[PDB]
Amino acid sequence: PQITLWQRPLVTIKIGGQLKEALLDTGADDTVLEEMNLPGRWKPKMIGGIGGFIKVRQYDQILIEICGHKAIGTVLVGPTPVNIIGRNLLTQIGCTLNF
Amino acid sequence: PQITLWQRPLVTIKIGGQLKEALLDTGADDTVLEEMNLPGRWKPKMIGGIGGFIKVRQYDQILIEICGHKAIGTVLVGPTPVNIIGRNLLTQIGCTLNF
Repeated sequence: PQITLWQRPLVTIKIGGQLKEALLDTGADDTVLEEMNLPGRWKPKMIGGIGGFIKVRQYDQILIEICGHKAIGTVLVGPTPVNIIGRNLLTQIGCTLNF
Repeated sequence: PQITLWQRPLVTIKIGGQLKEALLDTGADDTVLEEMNLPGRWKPKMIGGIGGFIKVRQYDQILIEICGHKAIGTVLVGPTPVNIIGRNLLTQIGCTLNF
């Protein structure tokens, strides 16, 4: 599709047979999801934004379907009002910004 | 231009005939630029992200230039560690996320 920015670019994604809402974020290096149970062993990771830095948990090779588009990679889990899809996944589904 | 997300979508902007560098962020509602001095009255605002909330100075009917195109909008000035172009101006230069 072509997502415009009059409103937040929210999309439905699927993870573990679950449909959830996510935000397509060109300003995020990594994908950050809300608190949830993912398969496996995590390592610790630090990420920074406005407020500063926080330590999140990280899982590898996680499958997420974005608008019927399969992507597989690193997902971070930490506190957020929304799941965030960063360029690590947006590249995969093939998203670009046009103007 | 059509931008890829292999790398951060950083662009050059021209603000107060001073030409900074900023990242096209669709995760951002508003535009927030590190500290500087612009004309007009500013009103305090408080914006939140990873790591929390910072207090910024809000200015309106501020003119910016993103890759040629002229946009008008509110712009928040403050303690960001990277200049961010948000939805508020991205729409003005008619940017879309495509996949």
